[PDB]
Amino acid sequence: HWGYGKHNGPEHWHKDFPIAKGERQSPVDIDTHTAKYDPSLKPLSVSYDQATSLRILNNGHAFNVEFDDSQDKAVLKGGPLDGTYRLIQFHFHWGSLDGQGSEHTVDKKKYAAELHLVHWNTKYGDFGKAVQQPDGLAVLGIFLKVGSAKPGLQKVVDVLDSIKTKGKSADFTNFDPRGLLPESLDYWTYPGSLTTPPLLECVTWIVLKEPISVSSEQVLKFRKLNFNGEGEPEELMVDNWRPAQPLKNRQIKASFK
Repeated sequence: HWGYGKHNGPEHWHKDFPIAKGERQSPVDIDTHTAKYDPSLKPLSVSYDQATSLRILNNGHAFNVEFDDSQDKAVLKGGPLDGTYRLIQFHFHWGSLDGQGSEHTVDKKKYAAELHLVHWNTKYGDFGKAVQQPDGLAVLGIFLKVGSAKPGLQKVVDVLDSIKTKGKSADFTNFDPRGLLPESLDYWTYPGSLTTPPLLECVTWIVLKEPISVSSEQVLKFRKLNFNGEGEPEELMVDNWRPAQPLKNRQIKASFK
């Protein structure tokens, strides 16, 4: 099955998921000089005060922090979006080295990691329905650089030893995702896709301009995770990122001049 190795990595995915070569694939390089300021784009509204985190899961590709999405508790609105998008999970993509790991790039620059806060459009009723719609998902992408520690990330880092291998989960209640946001909500936006199979073209991407900083120790703990299940040969969970895909007939818009 698909993964990030030589024999099952991003260059192979098209054989099972032909949309991999589609018209609105993600991630992309964000060419900052060619993105256009769109003065009509609204400020984002990130309403996470009532968020209810539930669990953290190593799914063999990344780790997901899952939320209760059966009510409007943590929602994203505004910006390029029409309607209300509920937070379902967040996860990260990261590298084996500090100079790679992000999925999106900025003027070809790779960050050490990238956080995806995944939300679905409540007009479609459930996540599984939403991924079948061109405006089904809104993903807030946040770059990570290595520097000072991010205090709001530490509770996530703390629990990773409990979910080392594929299929392990742990209770993860009362986590506040507001602690993962940068100061500014300035963003780029474009229509794209899931960055993992099934690669469905259902995402409005909202990529924040300002990265967060995390420490060397925090990222090193991400890199101790395993792609494998317990009792299988150890393969470190690193370099779980898809490279930039062709922009094709898309324009990236900026919320800021």
